[PDB]
Amino acid sequence: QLKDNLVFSLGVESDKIKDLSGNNTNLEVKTGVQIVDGRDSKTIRLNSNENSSIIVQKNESINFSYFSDFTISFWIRVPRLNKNDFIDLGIEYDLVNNMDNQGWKISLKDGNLVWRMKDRFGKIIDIITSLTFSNSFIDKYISSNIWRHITITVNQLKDCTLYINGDKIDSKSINELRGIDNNSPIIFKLEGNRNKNQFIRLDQFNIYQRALNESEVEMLFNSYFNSNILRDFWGEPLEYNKSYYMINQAILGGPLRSTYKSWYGEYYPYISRMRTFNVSSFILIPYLYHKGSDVEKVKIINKNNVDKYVRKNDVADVKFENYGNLILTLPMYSKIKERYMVLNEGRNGDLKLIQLQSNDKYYCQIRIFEMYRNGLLSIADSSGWYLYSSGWYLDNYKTLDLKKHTKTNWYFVSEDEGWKE
Repeated sequence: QLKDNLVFSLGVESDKIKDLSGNNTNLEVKTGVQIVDGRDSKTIRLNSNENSSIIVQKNESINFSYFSDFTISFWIRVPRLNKNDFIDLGIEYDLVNNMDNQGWKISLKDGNLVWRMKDRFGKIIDIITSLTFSNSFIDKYISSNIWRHITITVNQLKDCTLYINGDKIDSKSINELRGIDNNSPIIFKLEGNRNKNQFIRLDQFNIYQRALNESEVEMLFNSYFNSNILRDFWGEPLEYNKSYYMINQAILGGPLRSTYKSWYGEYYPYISRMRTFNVSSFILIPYLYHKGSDVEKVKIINKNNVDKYVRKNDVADVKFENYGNLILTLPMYSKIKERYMVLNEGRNGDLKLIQLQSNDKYYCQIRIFEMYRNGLLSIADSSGWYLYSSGWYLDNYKTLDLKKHTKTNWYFVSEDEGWKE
């Protein structure tokens, strides 16, 4: 029932950009704006050209007057920090702007997000997130090419609070601030960036006529993961029959490879040592695609699929595309009794893709069902790490330490324009 206070919601419906709130707010979408594939059907894409903007005239409901609390929320996907972005080092640039002499704006700066309010006396309050790639890449860093949910709550006279993925990040006292209302439109547009390769994907940009509390923001975030679909690394629905790189959470830059062990009759998949590149001397980025290497591409296959989407608890095979006809399985127990996985034409047991955490996680776990070697797919403990079915992790899942939890989480990654290497 957060819908009760929703006065504006920018998204795509039936091939068109609209206000989805029902309020029928008047938008001007210029011809440079695109509609692309998103985290939940289609999303807006803004490019670095003059025709790529959306202008929204404000009305009474969309009001930032001194006597009105409000919340702004949105899904954003910002390309992973790259060398082209360094031309904008230390320079804030606009994404969403309702600033004339006074007002508010949402900006990007040094891979981070800026919220700024300025009142009619020139009083300024901003939140500048201070995330670093090394420490926050996976869960919160903005310039990651991963879908992030942003919430900003404004209780005028009290505080301004910023959230990523339903978690409070920062807050400021705004008791000193007076009015930020103005008569200018809200402009959705990249403005001020010298890196003209920059582009942003933006979805469910919502304005609410109340300041949501911390519990309400968590609930809002959770409401975007109400289905049983699994997710890819970027936060988009996981699909069948789609080429992926498969990655273990414990070694993000470790490429999935395979090796024929002549002794046995078997090909063994393994995670190789972490590969990284430098964007600067101070920032190491993991390779995900490993172009110009023997990295194993995979597809998730299920002849009983109902649509293209992978759902929690589906039984499915992981097919190794390099080989054409081999799947991830265990070897015949009589031959090899150990829990190491091999690549075999012969299906030996069942794989189930599951989510033992919450629906919002962009990884999954993989449950092996086999007569003698039931377990969760993990990496064994180096040069590389073999895949194996862990009975111990399965039976003790709820109590596992962080490292073991990490080794049982799997990501699927597809190439995207917003992640270049």
